[PDB]
Amino acid sequence: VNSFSGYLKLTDNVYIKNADIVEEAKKVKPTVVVNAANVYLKHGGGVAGALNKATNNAMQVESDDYIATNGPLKVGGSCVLSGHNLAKHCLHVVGPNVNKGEDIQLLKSAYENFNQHEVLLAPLLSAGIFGADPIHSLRVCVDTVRTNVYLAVFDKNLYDKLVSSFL
Repeated sequence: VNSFSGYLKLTDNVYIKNADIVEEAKKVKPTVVVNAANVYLKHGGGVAGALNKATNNAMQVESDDYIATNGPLKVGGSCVLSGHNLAKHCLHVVGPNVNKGEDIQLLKSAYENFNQHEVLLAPLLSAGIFGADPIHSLRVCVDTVRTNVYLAVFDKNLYDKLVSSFL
């Protein structure tokens, strides 16, 4: 497990790669994979939908079981569930959605959940439909995460911009 290869080292504990996170998980077999989730743990698009489809909807049925007892998650909160065939554990983290007016300061609180796990395979948080600048999100990651995080970035153009600014 944790057979990470081909990653570019940005800091002493942050690594980056231009790759598909679902294909990486099947190749690395990580201990933890991170899901960019919403407060109701509905995996209907983005990274969440791709992970759930790779689990043949096993992630969605487990997520609904957790919501039935916990209710909605808080922005910046997280929960650890099973990783099914993709990893041992899946950490669902809810970043702030600046389109809904949620505070961008809460992105530090979202990344702080990574410090509960020794090594993670993760995407960037609060980007895309959550509306935060991906370069800003990566800045908050390298500033708050003290454990080993391996970042998969799908877009080649975005990948080159992040590398040019952080290496």
